[PDB]
Amino acid sequence: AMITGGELVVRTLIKAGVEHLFGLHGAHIDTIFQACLDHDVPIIDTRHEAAAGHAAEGYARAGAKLGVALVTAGGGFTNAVTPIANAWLDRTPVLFLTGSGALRDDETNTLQAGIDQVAMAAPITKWAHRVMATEHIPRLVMQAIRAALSAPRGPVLLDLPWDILMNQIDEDSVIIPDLVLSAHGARPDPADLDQALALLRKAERPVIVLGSEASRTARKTALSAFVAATGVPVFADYEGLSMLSGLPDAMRGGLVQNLYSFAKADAAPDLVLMLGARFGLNTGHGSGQLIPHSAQVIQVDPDACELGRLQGIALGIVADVGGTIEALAQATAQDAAWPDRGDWCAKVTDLAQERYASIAAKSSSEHALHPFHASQVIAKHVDAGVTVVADGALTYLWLSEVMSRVKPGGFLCHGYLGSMGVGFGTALGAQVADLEAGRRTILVTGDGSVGYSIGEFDTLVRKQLPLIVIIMNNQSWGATLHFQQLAVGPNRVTGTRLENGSYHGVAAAFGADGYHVDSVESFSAALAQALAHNRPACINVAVALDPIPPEELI
Amino acid sequence: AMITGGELVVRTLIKAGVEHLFGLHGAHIDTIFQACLDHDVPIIDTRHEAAAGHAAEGYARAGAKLGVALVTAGGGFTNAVTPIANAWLDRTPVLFLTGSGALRDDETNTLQAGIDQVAMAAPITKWAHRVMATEHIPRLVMQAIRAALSAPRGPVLLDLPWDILMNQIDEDSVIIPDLVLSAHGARPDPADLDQALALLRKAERPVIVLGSEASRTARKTALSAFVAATGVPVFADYEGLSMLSGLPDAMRGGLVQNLYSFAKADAAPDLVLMLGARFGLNTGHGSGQLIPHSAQVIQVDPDACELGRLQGIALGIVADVGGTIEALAQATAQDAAWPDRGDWCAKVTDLAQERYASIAAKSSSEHALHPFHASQVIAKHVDAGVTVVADGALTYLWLSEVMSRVKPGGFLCHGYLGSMGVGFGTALGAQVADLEAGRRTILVTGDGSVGYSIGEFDTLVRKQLPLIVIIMNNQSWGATLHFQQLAVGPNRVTGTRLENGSYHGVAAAFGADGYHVDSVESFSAALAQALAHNRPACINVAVALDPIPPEELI
Amino acid sequence: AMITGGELVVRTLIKAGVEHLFGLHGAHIDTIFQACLDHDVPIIDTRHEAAAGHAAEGYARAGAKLGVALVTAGGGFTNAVTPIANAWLDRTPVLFLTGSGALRDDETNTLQAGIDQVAMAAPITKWAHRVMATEHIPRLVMQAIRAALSAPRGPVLLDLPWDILMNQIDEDSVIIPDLVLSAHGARPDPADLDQALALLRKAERPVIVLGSEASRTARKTALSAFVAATGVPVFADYEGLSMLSGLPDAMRGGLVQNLYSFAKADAAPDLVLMLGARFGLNTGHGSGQLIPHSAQVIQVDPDACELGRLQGIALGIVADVGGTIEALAQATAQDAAWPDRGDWCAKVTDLAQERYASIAAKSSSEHALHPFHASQVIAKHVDAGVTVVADGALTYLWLSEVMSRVKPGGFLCHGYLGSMGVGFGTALGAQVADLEAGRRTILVTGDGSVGYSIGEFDTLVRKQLPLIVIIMNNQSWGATLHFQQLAVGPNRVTGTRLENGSYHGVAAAFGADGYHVDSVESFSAALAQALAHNRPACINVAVALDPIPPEELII
Ligand SMILES: Cc1ncc(C[n+]2csc(CCOP(=O)(O)OP(=O)(O)O)c2C)c(N)n1
Ligand SMILES: Cc1ncc(C[n+]2csc(CCOP(=O)(O)OP(=O)(O)O)c2C)c(N)n1
Ligand SMILES: Cc1ncc(C[n+]2csc(CCOP(=O)(O)OP(=O)(O)O)c2C)c(N)n1
Repeated sequence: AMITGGELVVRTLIKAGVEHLFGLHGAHIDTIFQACLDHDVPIIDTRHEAAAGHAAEGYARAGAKLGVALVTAGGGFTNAVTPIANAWLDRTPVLFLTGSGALRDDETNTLQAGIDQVAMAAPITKWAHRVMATEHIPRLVMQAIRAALSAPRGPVLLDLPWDILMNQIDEDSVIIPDLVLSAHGARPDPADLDQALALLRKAERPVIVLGSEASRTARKTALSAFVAATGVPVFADYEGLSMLSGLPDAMRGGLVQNLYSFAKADAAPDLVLMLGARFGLNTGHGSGQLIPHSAQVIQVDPDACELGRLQGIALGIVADVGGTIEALAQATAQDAAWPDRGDWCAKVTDLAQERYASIAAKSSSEHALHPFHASQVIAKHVDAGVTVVADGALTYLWLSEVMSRVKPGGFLCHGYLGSMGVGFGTALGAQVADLEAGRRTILVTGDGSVGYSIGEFDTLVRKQLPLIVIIMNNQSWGATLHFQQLAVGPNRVTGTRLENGSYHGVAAAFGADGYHVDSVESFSAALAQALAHNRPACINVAVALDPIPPEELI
Repeated sequence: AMITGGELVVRTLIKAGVEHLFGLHGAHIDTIFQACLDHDVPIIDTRHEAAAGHAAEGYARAGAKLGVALVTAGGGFTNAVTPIANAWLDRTPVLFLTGSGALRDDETNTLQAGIDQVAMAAPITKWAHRVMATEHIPRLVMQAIRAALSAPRGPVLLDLPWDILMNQIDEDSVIIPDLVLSAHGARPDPADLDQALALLRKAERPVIVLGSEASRTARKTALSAFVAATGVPVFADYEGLSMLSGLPDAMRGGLVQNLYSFAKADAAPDLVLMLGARFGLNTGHGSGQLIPHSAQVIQVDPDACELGRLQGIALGIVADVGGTIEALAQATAQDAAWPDRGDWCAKVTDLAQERYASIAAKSSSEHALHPFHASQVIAKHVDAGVTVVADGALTYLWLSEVMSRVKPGGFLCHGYLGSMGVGFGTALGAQVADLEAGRRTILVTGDGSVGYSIGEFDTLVRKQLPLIVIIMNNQSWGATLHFQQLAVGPNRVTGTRLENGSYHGVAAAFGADGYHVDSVESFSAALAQALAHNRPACINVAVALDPIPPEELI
Repeated sequence: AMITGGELVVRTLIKAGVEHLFGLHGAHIDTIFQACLDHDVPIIDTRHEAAAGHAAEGYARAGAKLGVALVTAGGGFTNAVTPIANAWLDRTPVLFLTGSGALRDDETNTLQAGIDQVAMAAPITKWAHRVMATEHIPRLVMQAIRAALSAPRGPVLLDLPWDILMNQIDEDSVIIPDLVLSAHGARPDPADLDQALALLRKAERPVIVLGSEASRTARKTALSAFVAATGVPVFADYEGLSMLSGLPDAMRGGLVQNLYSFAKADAAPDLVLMLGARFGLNTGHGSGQLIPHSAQVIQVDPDACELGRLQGIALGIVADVGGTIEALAQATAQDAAWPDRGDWCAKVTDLAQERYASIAAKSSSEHALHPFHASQVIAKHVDAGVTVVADGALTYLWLSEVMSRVKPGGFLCHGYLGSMGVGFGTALGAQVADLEAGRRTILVTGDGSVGYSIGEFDTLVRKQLPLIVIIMNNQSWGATLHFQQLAVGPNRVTGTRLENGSYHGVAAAFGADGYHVDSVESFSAALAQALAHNRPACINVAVALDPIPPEELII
């Protein structure tokens, strides 16, 4: 009945409800591997701690739950920092467990010791802390979990010294707490809710914009009730998109980028209800290009700093986005009637169709496969049964154009960090989450980005994870090459070409199914075949580089 | 119409509703002084930045509003770090504005430059940031204010480089935003509130315990309604104490320390509703000595990490404490009649009286004025018209014993930092806030502690702030001297005696009224006279050192 | 005559003498790419910022010069953190140039912004700083270089906001400073030098142990003179090893690990002169197993905190190691003849031979190629014309056993960070530095470790860098699997097997020459052929997992 600190870690994780970890082995953290082995808790071990970190993010994002990453001292930790930073800006709930030097061997210039891992993580975590006593493990693990899961969600680092984990203590001398933290988020004051609803009622052209916090709490039933009662069209940033999948067509505004053309059509929203969507990269900053300067804005966010960050707002509410959605659905259920918004919804629909049609008209695959056409081939397969993860740059910009009319089970794109290459790990973790949900994961990445984590084909094969990796291959770091041509000059391309390498050949050498395609017909065939089998796959798609996606042209 | 960065700062503060600043002049921040002069906004300039920072804290705490501290580059900032740390652990909303080296003169080994002020403040602030452009000033000032005022309240550092402040910009090119942040805090989900009230109704011996977040939002009307509807007795840590002042005697449990004697009297609460009271120093940590292990605990806090930090809880709600109190009042205004709690309330009263009488029985001023007797002299004058600020150590431990019986308008004691000396600046700021409240501030401090900021008698006189400073003088750093005697040995006193100096003489040399007293009669007379006139005063009170306050043992 | 901040960066690097950068493109740093293009300064662009950072390290280490890494905002920077940490612990002079968010767009929740990159680098750099004005670029780049190159060498982070780099200023409005920093480091006070030499003279069994700072300054001629005058045997940690390559065999003690068997031989050194070798992982910590507790220790290091960190010393000197070697050479060029130390040098030689022979006697390739035998195949090709880079774990522990008797041009192994995977980028950078020297780079890595940076086969092919990557393949994360079996139990292997994948196939799919081998004969043939051509290669070597290397046995 003596147990290790690592055993305490795992017992606390199990009690919290954790069922998977992502990681890479080291002696420093072996006690956690041994405890997981004993308790039949899978640790999905990758070929790089970065991929493990991103997998924990992908698992969290796809499954709307806590992701758990597990890395060893020193380079284990430093290899996980891009995931930490990505989860930080994305508001993704990930518990990063890292080993560190033994406290008893402090300042001995020893193996993997001497990196101030807590200091390195401090700027990019909700909380980061080094455990000082084995007996503290359960309470501090649970504290870390509460930090990560609470609004706004985000990453936490718990640093566990080798001696602290190896230490044995009497199991009856320490209690393993429950996770006692309400599942229901805090909601607005009724006066604020009444004011928001009065504004929503009076608007001529109201819209809702969902952000990541909407996705984390995933109150889709309540969202549907609210949206059905009010008839208000709903848009979302990338992270919020999959929250629109259960909504009636007339109310699906799609990606918030679609608001761009509304002003020119004399149709700019006069009221915007932002639910966890920040003023920033995905919402046009303070430009007024998507969220009009002439609109009254009601913003709901758990972080007061965000409220009107870049633009004057009418009503700033600090509350949980999920809780607020519940409250709005509760309020509008008591309502006899809401203004008819058929005409406005139709306008929203028509404007989306006009964008899509315009792109379709301009796109030609006469000489090489057009990125828009390649994106459409994927779109035909996207529904509730699929999670789409997007990496690259031009690649996701083109892909985004087909994403609003489909209803993905999940959609995981770059956030503010825009870190090329994070998608592979992200998609691998998403696929683990998706297994329980009966979903198939498709990664859509660029030829540049896939190189970051290309070893993970080995992991797919060892773990029999049926991730489909589609590489949009334009023989370049594409968006950066576009930048050079457009911002500097046509003869100023340097350091951005990638005219080498058979990626499907690399996949095949790792035991995954490899395909190379270069047309709508060949791509359609390959994708259909890949989807028909429960096997990991790489589809290398030769695509044109020259086309400029609308988001880039903007 | 060209205006300075400093003018932008002050326009934004005014628009936010700021009416006072505390600080100490430097050239680096002169543009802010000049703008305040133009706009008739007082800056209360102290003799030490630490006193200024603590004054901003006291103003925030006594006034339930934002405090603003203003300090210059380098030593101005480093002199403010004890206030920042105190505000951090006390959850006190203070905006610290600091000057810093000019960006254009970066890395020139120049005057007051080269201190990474934001890095130093990062571990002890909700947000710390250095402004990069004059045009960003209004949006970042307002962002900082939203960070400080949001639940849980806390300090923010906004660092304003000299060139950023001196730069002039067209006033028409930058908008000064409003403070658009709901005054109403987020509330619990009704399911959680229902469960909490169901538990409260079934309990045989329920208690409520208030913490600092309750004092920050000051929802007194709602608290009264809730308490009258349920008949449940209410306790508080030091920071929540003044929130009990408007309650009927039967439901005033007073300081949470009074729960100590309940288990031995077979009267331990079976339910504890913690409203912003954390598990920690003031609540008995996880010992169960105040919050029984056998009790079911409902905990409400804006920080999920705090929920069941040191002890298992039954229900953990993340919400604003003020919003929650409003929600509870609203719910209990509409539900059935609540069970009578007269007998339990009388038990609470009797146990408090038994404690007070026991101390009274033991306390003798035969040979020297006893600290309990001195405390009673003060208590005679405490009501809504008074703010009591407490510093020293033995001094506040004795004072705490008389505080539950009285109903102070404000009570500001040490929090977790326990930093001797913070009281003087705190009380000076409190007196400023108390002007518009029609309150008189009394600082009760130790002879050791008063030395930290003794030059502030000058500030009281220059600004005509009628603070009464009562020095409980036991010619020692008292609690520390007791530590040496009790934990080490009677012959082991070293570095703790202070058998020198006429504090009243020091005050008089700064132009404040000085008194030296040594008995109940002489002390009563001096305090009565000091209270009769709106003049700053120092009352140097000779008190016994040997008596051990109940809390010291515990 | 208006030029960008990025042009100022590049003009300053050029004036300092930088001839290569390693990096990965981003728009945030394009102005630096464009300026390098104009000036014909190569940027070796990799498939991961980590590989670019490790390449800059390898270039610095192999080249004994400044390495420069160039990365974009946000994820560009965060992907470079492992290189920064590695350089930090290894005392390697690398200037990490990173983009960051524009100052004018501060706090706008925009692309790649919002990471406090300086705060993240602070605990693992000599200096980290974000540039506040375009006019400050030349003086702060040069200041950064002076920080990296000064003793003890280490990594510096210079963070260059996008607007600061794109901003254009009059090229004549700012001076580009020269690099004015003495090449000759500070030396000991003569009293301290005299005391050290008096102890060295009186000692019965003196040894010298070199550390990384000896490699950075590479005072080979002075070292040769000093060692010839005194006849004292010289050992080194991994990073100091190539500094022994120009010494006579008699005075080459080799890797400091060899000191382990000396006490049982009644031959423990009575004096140890530590020249930038710290007390720590490579020197036996404070255990006295290599540096005896009974020895008088003279320690010379540019960081006073290192001096007797873990063990009492007799004389603690803060000075540059190169400057100290020059001082020692100067002193011993004008003093009395030194005691003959032939018998002691012979004992050193005998004990090394006993270790090697013992390993050889125990090693069998009957059923699978033994790691010691695979290591011997490599050693046959190691001389001044070769840089050996070592990664993996059991892989380098075995490799270490053959490295003392050969004289490598370069030897770059794991330092204190022990970060599996850093070797590929390191070797790629080393191969760039080795070009001008006519040296060939060989990476000896594990099947586990190679996976970290395997996309760099692409870079080798795109840049025609003839790096030979040797994968010691035991189908596992080997040392960690041994840990599980030895420290936990034979039935407790979890998360450590890697029984999948054709690494030579991966290399081939990137266009590199691939070989798969499983015997002394096959491996010898593949290596000979790969060395005969100036082509990148991958040699996948099937080796046994079960053998325990002496360094693990000791542990
Ligand atoms: C970690 C990281 N490194 C560099 C960049 C700079 N960058 C932006 S887009 C881009 C090109 C991505 O190329 P690819 O993955 O092939 O997608 P494509 O644009 O060609 O579709 C690069 C290198 C970045 N955003 N993140
Ligand atoms: C800034 C700071 N310095 C030192 C201490 C240690 N300390 C705790 S109690 C105490 C004695 C305070 O003496 P006094 O203010 O005269 O109050 P007394 O206990 O005598 O009533 C000291 C020095 C502290 N808590 N904070
Ligand atoms: C970045 C990093 N991750 C994990 C570890 C833990 N670790 C130590 S040795 C080892 C095995 C290395 O395997 P391989 O590269 O194949 O070399 P081998 O020991 O099998 O020769 C691992 C994973 C580490 N030291 N660094």
